[PDB]
Amino acid sequence: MIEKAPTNVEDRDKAPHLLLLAGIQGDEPGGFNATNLFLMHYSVLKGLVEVVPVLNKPSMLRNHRGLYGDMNRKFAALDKNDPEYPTIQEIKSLIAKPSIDAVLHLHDGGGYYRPVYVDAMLNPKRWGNCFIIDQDEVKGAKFPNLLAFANNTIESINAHLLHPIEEYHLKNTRTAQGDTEMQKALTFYAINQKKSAFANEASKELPLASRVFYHLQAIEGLLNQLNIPFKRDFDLNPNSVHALINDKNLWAKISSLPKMPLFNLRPKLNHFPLPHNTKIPQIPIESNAYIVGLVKNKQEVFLKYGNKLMTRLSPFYIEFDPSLEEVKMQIDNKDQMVKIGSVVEVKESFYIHAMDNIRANVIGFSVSNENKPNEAGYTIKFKDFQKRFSLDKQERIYRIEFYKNNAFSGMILVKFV
Ligand SMILES: N[C@H](CCC[C@H](N)C(=O)O)C(=O)O
Ligand SMILES: [Ca+2]
Ligand SMILES: [Zn+2]
Ligand SMILES: [Zn+2]
Ligand SMILES: [Zn+2]
Ligand SMILES: [Zn+2]
Ligand SMILES: [Zn+2]
Ligand SMILES: [Zn+2]
Ligand SMILES: [Zn+2]
Repeated sequence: MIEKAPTNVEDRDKAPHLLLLAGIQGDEPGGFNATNLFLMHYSVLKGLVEVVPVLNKPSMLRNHRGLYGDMNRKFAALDKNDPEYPTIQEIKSLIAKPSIDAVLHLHDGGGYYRPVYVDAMLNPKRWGNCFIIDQDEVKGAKFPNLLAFANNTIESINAHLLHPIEEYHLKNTRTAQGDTEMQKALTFYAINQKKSAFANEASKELPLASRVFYHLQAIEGLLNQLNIPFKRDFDLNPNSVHALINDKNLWAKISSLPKMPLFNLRPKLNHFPLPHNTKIPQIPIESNAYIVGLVKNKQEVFLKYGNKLMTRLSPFYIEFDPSLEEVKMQIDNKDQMVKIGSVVEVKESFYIHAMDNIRANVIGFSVSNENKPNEAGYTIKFKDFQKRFSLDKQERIYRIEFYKNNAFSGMILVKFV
């Protein structure tokens, strides 16, 4: 759970409080790319929006809906030995908090919903491009009139239509009065705790940038009805949405290793160091996005950005000695100290100074065939590199690794501008 709040605490009580959820199935990327882009490029000026950007992370990592069955069918009867029993108990705690007024759950669904039959793709049994409620009202809620909030939200979405077929409509499922599937579902538990709950569906038949465009129009619409004010730093059209999701300024950081670009990496990275006696889900990880992770696949380890594969790691396990903090280096004529885990920019040349009990291996450069080398003490230029060992496709980024006895001591990266 991540909060999105005003930079000054005084404003938190000044507007209502929304709970925003997505990723309860791992194969619905419109939903969790939208929660991600909201977290990165928007600001909430009054009130609060709490976000769980992906509820079932093990499944998002395996591009699979469910893994332990459906998570959106486990809010009623549930055996105490079920594997996700602890996780739904926590989600139930989040919904039931006093300070939460409203809930929005984001989905991607098949076809295009219509309130009457038209053909196989367009009918009341489909889920795509609609906005959803359990009941027309909820006696006891702060905002009890579900039906009106929905209709004004839909009006807003339709003023910005790309093409005529994507038009939005309302869908009421009348949950308390018949169908037993929605009785086991998330929003029905939420109205039983007297909260106003909603769902948005975008059609699985659209390219990713269009699905996200509509998930963002829906959020922008609902926040307007609740009077939670906001600001974004970009123009909302499909071309601009495509350019923020595929942004060349995105990064990820594994354990104590340095920051790496997300896009334009090589497909496979070899002899990549990782800590021993530590199961893969326990290895720390960081990014300027909220949907990044690691997952074990036979012998390799995969780096994921939502459902996109960004590179395959071929690892090797070794103790991580934390003793070494910094290293001395010359860059474009000037001597300086550089901390373990940095990135540095070079126009012409660099040089590494030697150390006690520490060994250094510049990956892509070599001076002999001895397989545990020490390449401290050489003046090195761009033309001295074997370009195939670069970390990127543009052939400008290279690794430097440090060792002591049988232990890994740290990494640094160089970038040729
Ligand atoms: N395709 C979805 C519809 C979303 C239902 C909504 N009430 C929620 O789960 O919050 C499903 O079959 O569950
Ligand atoms: Ca080397
Ligand atoms: Zn921005
Ligand atoms: Zn049992
Ligand atoms: Zn779904
Ligand atoms: Zn219509
Ligand atoms: Zn795209
Ligand atoms: Zn392999
Ligand atoms: Zn020296």
